[PDB]
Amino acid sequence: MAFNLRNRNFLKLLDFSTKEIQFLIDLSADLKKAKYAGTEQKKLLGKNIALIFEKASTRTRCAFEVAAFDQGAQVTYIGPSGSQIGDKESMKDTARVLGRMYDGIQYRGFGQAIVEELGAFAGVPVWNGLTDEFHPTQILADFLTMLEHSQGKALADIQFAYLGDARNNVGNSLMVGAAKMGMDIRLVGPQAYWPDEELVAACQAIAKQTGGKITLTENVAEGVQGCDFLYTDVWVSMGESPEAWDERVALMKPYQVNMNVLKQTGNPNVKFMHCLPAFHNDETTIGKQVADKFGMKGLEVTEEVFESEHSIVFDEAENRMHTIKAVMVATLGS
Amino acid sequence: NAMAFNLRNRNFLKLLDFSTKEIQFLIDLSADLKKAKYAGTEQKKLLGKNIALIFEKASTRTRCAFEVAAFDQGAQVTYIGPSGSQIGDKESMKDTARVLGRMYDGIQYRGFGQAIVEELGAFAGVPVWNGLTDEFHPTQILADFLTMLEHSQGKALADIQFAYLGDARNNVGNSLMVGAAKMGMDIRLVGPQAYWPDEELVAACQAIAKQTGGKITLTENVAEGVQGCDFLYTDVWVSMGESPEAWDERVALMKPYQVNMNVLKQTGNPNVKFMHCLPAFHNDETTIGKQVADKFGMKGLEVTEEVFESEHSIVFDEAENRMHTIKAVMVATLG
Amino acid sequence: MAFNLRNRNFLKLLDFSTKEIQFLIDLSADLKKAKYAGTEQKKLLGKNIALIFEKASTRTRCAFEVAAFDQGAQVTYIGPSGSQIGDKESMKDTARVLGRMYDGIQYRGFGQAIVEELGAFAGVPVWNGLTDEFHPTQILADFLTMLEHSQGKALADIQFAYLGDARNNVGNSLMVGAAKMGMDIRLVGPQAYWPDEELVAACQAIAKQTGGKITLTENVAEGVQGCDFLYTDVWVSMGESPEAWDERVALMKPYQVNMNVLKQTGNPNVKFMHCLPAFHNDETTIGKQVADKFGMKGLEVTEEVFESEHSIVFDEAENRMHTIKAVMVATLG
Ligand SMILES: CCC[C@H](N)C(=O)O
Ligand SMILES: CCC[C@H](N)C(=O)O
Ligand SMILES: CCC[C@H](N)C(=O)O
Ligand SMILES: [Cl-]
Ligand SMILES: [Cl-]
Ligand SMILES: [Cl-]
Ligand SMILES: [Cl-]
Ligand SMILES: [Cl-]
Ligand SMILES: [Cl-]
Repeated sequence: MAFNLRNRNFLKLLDFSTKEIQFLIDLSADLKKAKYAGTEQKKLLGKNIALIFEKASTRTRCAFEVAAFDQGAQVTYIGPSGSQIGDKESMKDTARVLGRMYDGIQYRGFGQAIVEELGAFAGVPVWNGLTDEFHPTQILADFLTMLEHSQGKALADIQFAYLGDARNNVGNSLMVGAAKMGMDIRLVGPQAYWPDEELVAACQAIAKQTGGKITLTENVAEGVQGCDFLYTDVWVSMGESPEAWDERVALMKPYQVNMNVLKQTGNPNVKFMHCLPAFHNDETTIGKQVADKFGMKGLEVTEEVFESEHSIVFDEAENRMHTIKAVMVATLGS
Repeated sequence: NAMAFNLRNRNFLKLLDFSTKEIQFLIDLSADLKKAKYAGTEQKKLLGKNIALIFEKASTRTRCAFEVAAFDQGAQVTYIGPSGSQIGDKESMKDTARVLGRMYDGIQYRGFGQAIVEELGAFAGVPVWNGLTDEFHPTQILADFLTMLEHSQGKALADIQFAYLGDARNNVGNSLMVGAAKMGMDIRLVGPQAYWPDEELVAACQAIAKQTGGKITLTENVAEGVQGCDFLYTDVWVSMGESPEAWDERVALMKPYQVNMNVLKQTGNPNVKFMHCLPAFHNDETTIGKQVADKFGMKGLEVTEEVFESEHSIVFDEAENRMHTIKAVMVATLG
Repeated sequence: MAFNLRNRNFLKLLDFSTKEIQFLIDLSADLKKAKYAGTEQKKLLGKNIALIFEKASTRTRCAFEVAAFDQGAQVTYIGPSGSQIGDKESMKDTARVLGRMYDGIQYRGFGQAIVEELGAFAGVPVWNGLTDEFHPTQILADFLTMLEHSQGKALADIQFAYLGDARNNVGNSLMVGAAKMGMDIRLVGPQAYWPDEELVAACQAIAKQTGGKITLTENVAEGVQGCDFLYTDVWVSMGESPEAWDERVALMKPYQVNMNVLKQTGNPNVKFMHCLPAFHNDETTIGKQVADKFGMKGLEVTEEVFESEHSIVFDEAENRMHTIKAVMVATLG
């Protein structure tokens, strides 16, 4: 497997087989154990990595940096300003220049087309740290986390529901991943925000080969029944207009993950997941503005759920690093 | 070493969180690490550690000190600047703390209310170091006391007399007063009464000082405040984050507390040394300093160029010592 | 030259002799070989470098970072905001503080006077990563690249033309460098944008000693006749007001490097160079806005040229790193 991943880009899970994805998750677990044991071998010694961010990030950027450092690599962070990218230099040119100096490149930003163009022109591995359409490294971490908290199930045995805006990058990626791994995923939200028809048809085609199931529904009780995990994300994503809150809060509010939703699973051990950052109280400037305008306290999840014993969001966040490390080691390591 | 043991895994949020002997230990360790770097004998005690540096205010010395100290000790760093991350607009400090705590071995924070750094320190689960808040600037004062010891030819801190002039209730004034009380020093806070430190903080420091033999004097009178001082210290009259409307109201109030050569002469001490945490407004070579001094027809604000560039000024030794003392804090808490 | 380069600042090519510049070029080639062979020895192990940027950068910043990393050094990037520089703290004070903590300092920004002040006060080597007036590290990379693509010619044997805005940092530095190395350079552009007369005079004096030739001309046909390389750069530089485009497109467009200009060289082996970033199509926001407004496809260079077999811009861009490495190794190693 390892050999088959060296020099690969990591642009989207549609580009990877079931067994490649399982391999990456297994490698993540091995690297995690090694870091905890003090026995990590540095497979990226002497390698230099460029991290391009055109959107804000805490987890993803930090995960890249720490993963690189632990593995012996050095990093250059190219933030939303300070470089020539976009205003003064094309992505084809930036890809070719960075490919001359760096051993691998991460990109977070806007359209998937941009990352694909980087991936085609750079000549070194390119990794997608989030695009408007997909967020592949997040789902690797999510699946590692589900396996850790399931105590001996395979992925193909796990049932989970994603609530809210199912057509954002995280919803898209969860559906693709669930299909690839034979899981039972429910997307529970307003029909206007279900994923793109062609993406759903592609994933259903995949799911019929892997034994996976994909349910779209507006009905919370039906969607969440028997779930091991409940997942949600912000209702308006980076780059979108705040006028979207006016269009969406009324449609999404029934899909807020609150204690009643956990109770509707019927599963006393239900675990709550969120990719983060989350709006669960008034301790952010945006969350407070939205909550005040619409008369809410927490948006996609309440404080009571987010801070409960059912919440595994910080384990999930940690696993961003271990899984990003696995991607870099598989694609760039010795 | 008992001090070393009790310091492992601690935050460094404020000097009020450390004993007199712990603070002495950190100063002593700083001197050892300084000697080691100069001799080429420094051992890397932070090999494989990763540190996150959160900055919500600008910085040259503190940022650079944390980076170089980490680098020298074998650690790697992530700088998380005023924007580019999810902090504050999209993610709470409690959440940020817990996430960073999962990935990094230690975290620096520079920013606004002390309450924020305290929250980060409670929630992170790894050492959190305060690189400046509105209320306190603890790493600065470690550097200052190492510098005073290096320039005092064998005197202990408990033997040193010093005055801080100007805005005595800013972070550095607050911290100098706590540090002086801890270490048994004689400190005079010299400034307008409205800018004296909070009465509750003064009372806490007077209690600390009674057991160490320290002395705390608050006065508006410069000549009585500086008599006999080994060191004179000042800082800008308007601090980061305060409204810049304050310059109009404060320059004329604070101008009597400018450190100039007459003030040095009022000490009556030919060996007097001048200290400033930096950055300093001492001429027309900054945009802000030039605009505010020109408004009053002044050449320099809190300190003159004549004092700042004199043989009495030890500000660049003090600046260098920011690195060696931040190194001690990180080695003690994570080494 | 080894003894002579240790602890030096690298503020402008005017400060270096012909032999020192050739030594840096030769060292860059040796370091490039070592990285490609996997034999690179770390001569900056344990050194810490500060990188101050008051203007944007992709190549220069990345070059300094990768060069340092490869050589065992660590770096602090101090970007256009986040520090106390300028508004709160003087450059004399900044220099002195950074000199206490770091082993070397890079500066990219505005007036050359600022970098000179930093180099006078820091007490450690200071390197100019671009100023309004000069861009010395670029020209090292450019001359390394010419030597690689000239089939055994020496620099003193090479003829080249720079087209467009001759008084920008890159035009200035190419003229200085051409003078130092005995080259035949033509600066080809509108006379309002020819380099300062005092700098031209200084370069002519240098050229008299080295056998170099410096020509200023508005004539493209004559200017490019026989050249081995054609070089251009954007018509409006960082820190200039965007209103400059309206003045300069009409004056500069006859100096666009297009396939007809390459043809006018009479040289089937002519190669095209550009410091980058370049406006050669509509795939940047500034480039698209300006070109669309003026009915053009590409500004200083066309796509047809830039993506042609004659274009060596990515080799040149790579060479930014190997040449910055040499500057650091020579001055701090
Ligand atoms: C990690 C952030 C994911 C969110 N859907 C967004 O794109 O903002
Ligand atoms: C190091 C800066 C200290 C100053 N009192 C401020 O807070 O701006
Ligand atoms: C490397 C950029 C060169 C250009 N003359 C500028 O100053 O913008
Ligand atoms: Cl994906
Ligand atoms: Cl609830
Ligand atoms: Cl304090
Ligand atoms: Cl004076
Ligand atoms: Cl030059
Ligand atoms: Cl053409």
